Amino acid sequence: LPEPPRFVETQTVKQIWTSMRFASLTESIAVVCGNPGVGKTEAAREYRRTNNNVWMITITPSCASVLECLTELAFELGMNDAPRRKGPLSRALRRRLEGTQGLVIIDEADHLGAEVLEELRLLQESTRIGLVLMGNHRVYSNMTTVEFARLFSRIAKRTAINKTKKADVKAIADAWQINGEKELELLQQIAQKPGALRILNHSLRLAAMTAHGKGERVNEDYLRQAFRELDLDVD
Amino acid sequence: LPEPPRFVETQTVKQIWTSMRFASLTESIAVVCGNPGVGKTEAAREYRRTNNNVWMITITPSCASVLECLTELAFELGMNDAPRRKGPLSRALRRRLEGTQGLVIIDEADHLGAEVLEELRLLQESTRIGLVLMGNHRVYSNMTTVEFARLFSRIAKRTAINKTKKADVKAIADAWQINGEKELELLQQIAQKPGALRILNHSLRLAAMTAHGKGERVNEDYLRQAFRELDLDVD
Amino acid sequence: LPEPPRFVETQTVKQIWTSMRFASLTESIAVVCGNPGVGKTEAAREYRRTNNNVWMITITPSCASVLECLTELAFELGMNDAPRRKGPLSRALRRRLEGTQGLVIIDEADHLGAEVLEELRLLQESTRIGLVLMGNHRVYSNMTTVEFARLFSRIAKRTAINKTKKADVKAIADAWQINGEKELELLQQIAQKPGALRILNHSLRLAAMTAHGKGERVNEDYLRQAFRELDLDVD
Amino acid sequence: LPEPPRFVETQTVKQIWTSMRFASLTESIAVVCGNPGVGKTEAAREYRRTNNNVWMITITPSCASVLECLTELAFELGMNDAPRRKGPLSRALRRRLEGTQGLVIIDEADHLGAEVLEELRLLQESTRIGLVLMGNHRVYSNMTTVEFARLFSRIAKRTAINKTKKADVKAIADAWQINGEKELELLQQIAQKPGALRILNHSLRLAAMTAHGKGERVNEDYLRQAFRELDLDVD
Ligand SMILES: Nc1ncnc2c1ncn2[C@@H]1O[C@H](COP(=O)(O)OP(=O)(O)O)[C@@H](O)[C@H]1O
Ligand SMILES: Nc1ncnc2c1ncn2[C@@H]1O[C@H](COP(=O)(O)OP(=O)(O)O)[C@@H](O)[C@H]1O
Ligand SMILES: Nc1ncnc2c1ncn2[C@@H]1O[C@H](COP(=O)(O)OP(=O)(O)O)[C@@H](O)[C@H]1O
Ligand SMILES: Nc1ncnc2c1ncn2[C@@H]1O[C@H](COP(=O)(O)OP(=O)(O)O)[C@@H](O)[C@H]1O
Repeated sequence: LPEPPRFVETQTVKQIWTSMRFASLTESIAVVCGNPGVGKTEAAREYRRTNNNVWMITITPSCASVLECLTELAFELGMNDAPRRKGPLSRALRRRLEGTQGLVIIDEADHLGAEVLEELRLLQESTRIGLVLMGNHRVYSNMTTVEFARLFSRIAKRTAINKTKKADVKAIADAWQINGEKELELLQQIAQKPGALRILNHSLRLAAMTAHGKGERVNEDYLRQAFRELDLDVD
Repeated sequence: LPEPPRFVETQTVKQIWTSMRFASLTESIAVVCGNPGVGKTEAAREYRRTNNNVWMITITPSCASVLECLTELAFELGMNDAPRRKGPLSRALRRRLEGTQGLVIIDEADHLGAEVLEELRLLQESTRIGLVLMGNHRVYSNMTTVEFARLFSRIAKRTAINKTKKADVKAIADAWQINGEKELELLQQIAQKPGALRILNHSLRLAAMTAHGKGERVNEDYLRQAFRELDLDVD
Repeated sequence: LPEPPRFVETQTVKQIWTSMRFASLTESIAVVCGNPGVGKTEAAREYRRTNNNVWMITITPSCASVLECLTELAFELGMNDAPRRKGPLSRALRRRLEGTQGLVIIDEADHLGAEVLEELRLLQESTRIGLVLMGNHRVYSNMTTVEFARLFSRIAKRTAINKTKKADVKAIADAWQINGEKELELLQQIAQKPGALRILNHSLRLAAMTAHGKGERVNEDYLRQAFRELDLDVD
Repeated sequence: LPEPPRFVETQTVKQIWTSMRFASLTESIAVVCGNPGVGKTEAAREYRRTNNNVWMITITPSCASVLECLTELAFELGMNDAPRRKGPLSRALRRRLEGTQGLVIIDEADHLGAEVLEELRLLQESTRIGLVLMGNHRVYSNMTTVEFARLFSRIAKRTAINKTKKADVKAIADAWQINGEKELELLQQIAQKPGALRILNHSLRLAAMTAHGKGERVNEDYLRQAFRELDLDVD
């Protein structure tokens, strides 16, 4: 019956905003390597939504080249007049973004070739801007160890988040107006299982839509009805 | 002599609308795997008919590629200016649908290659929208098990409907104004045989057109005259 | 200090030999679909080792065609003079194997195209012999449903083994001369975890080589020392 | 404990031998159209095994052409010196088989093109021999209706067998030494379900191998244990 919150600031969100603003204002490269289902994509989307001079793209294996990634960057910077070449595209990206004190955000940096990430680091080094990587722990694990070693000298900042926190899901429950202590422990048990923010928000929206359709309050019984579903331990 | 109902809300329809709104507002992927003749196509059509920011396509083996599916999507989103390439088409689809909080509905997801469904999940993950699959039980059975395993982490919701319910055909009979208890049992016997909604609506419209042509009421005799046809147990 | 047994007859081995001799003497097709680590490969190898007029090949994705599979068959039947064509190869395979009352054994039948398995079933139907498939549960799950439906009429026999039995690991412990009841329960706990025969034989040979290097008897402590290794619950 | 019979003469076998010898000595074309699992393949194999001047091939969709079928015929007639052309191959087949008063047997004649079956009927008409077709009821159903109409004038004989008989399974039970009346009725119930000879011989060999492994007689309980398997009514 109250509003379902689309987002809440957490301890992990306040950490990743600190590292984000650090990589931007420092104008240096930071890696966010950690297991997904923790919210780094939506946190970076929230940062780009709140703050200007911030740019965030995604990288697919269908867009794993240098040219496709720079085309994504040209679409993100607001330039539909991107040349199909690699050279003058790169120099136009260098022209547009110089002096902006901007921030480039890279999601799924584990799908990168060495030439692609090398062109991105030489780009940001020739632009005096900040670069932020996302993905699993393989993003850092592809570097330990000699081809990204100068990049390992440029990579100074990383905040690695494997699993969530107690105050993390506590602030989430505060956003969703949850005060049951057994409910708190059950949400922590949800946070124990992987895909934590995903499975958590699934269970929360199931319980919320159930409590609105039945006209009631989300209780621990609606949490058991939601979390008992989704077939997580089914092989 | 009264109006033949084109649609009725059922328990299965109320379940699949719940899962549909869940996959949309959750902005995550849900699978509807189950044997056909249960009404999932017309229920999704009804949901798109009642609700805005909702998009539903179909997938044929003649349109089983990435490019044909994205062309279907571009036709569904109202963009006749779709480029024939795969790249700028995908980025235009990403531009148009971002911020819309929309819902993509996929019918017959059993005909999918791994690259096609991978491009769709990377699309919706780069669009912050909801994706709904339809088809038989092979849609989930193609995943159990490693190539869609990260998608099995994204696939959290599924409502599997094999056969219908008693209150299902009861609400259908209430839409068709049927109060015979033997008529109720005979409609349940229709629901026992597969292609349940198809064979059921066939028998209902035969009995209705028969009762209008003879100027009478649909009785159990018109139900036997309709259901005795269609040659279901003929080899 | 006694001899480590390379093989023991089990209840599952006696079942799969029954189904094997049934598919051979019946001269019809039988499917063995079940999760691996149960010993179906070594049981079929043991059957071919003990019995004549028995042939067993493997199928890789590198040999997933009709021609490569029939080349494997020609190598298995003892014919190095196999033509590189598909036709006269198939007719020579039909000539050599007719009247032999033989048995063809197929391992990893989940990697099959429809043309390959169709050529194998038309081969064995034109040879009056038995065909045995192996693999996971996807071997049968690729048929439920119309292209292998006549093959589903030819497939009459299947013995599906998901997990092991109590008398299974009891006979294994009897082969390895184990009489501890807590040791029996711990071997059953090994059998609970998947890759059951693989992980079991790994733990047994670790404990046996440890007891021979230390000059002792395999105890429950050597079982904990072996089974505590292998890093099964490590992510 | 007695010998499992590989074959028994039935009423259907005595009928199909009558039609077989009729098509041969008449030197004319006969069609055997009927649902499989009735034993027409093994009956024709038995006829070729007992009788000389008898030839039986199979036809696959991989060998659906004229040339592949005549190559099968040249392999069946004992001529490995078959030319790869269509002409001199056909004339050598006409030379070898003239004056022999032979019999050509065709299995799965439903996979035939019109040119293939036309070349076979012009072959046998230019050889003064007999031609026998096998397959489902579609073999005759592809002719009703003008392109095989002169062949419908040459096709004078057909014996269509859809399902088995009481004396059929009675003679089978006499071959398998079965004297239980409830056992007789249960074997008739096996004969009711399609794939009759296939499912029947499967159940018989399961009960026989079970009675030999347990050292007992095949009873009605072994028939229930065999026939209760095979998962026939499982979807
Ligand atoms: N503050 C928040 N409150 C609730 N859910 C959140 C929050 N931030 C992120 N999420 C969740 O995170 C999920 C996606 O992030 P995630 O999958 O962890 O990204 P990645 O795959 O890049 O690690 C979304 O389903 C969203 O519900
Ligand atoms: N509420 C309803 N009342 C009556 N019939 C329905 C209803 N919803 C769906 N149907 C029937 O469902 C049929 C088509 O759905 P279906 O074939 O089950 O889709 P799919 O093939 O994707 O499973 C239509 O013939 C329609 O008559
Ligand atoms: N009788 C037996 N005693 C001990 N181990 C066995 C026996 N039969 C099979 N195995 C084990 O089975 C393993 C391989 O079989 P498996 O991997 O299950 O085949 P598949 O992969 O085809 O299922 C081997 O490691 C072997 O040790
Ligand atoms: N006299 C017989 N006694 C027992 N079984 C028989 C006999 N004749 C044929 N069969 C059975 O018929 C089966 C194959 O024939 P079938 O499949 O009917 O041929 P088609 O597929 O061409 O119709 C075999 O499994 C064999 O066991």
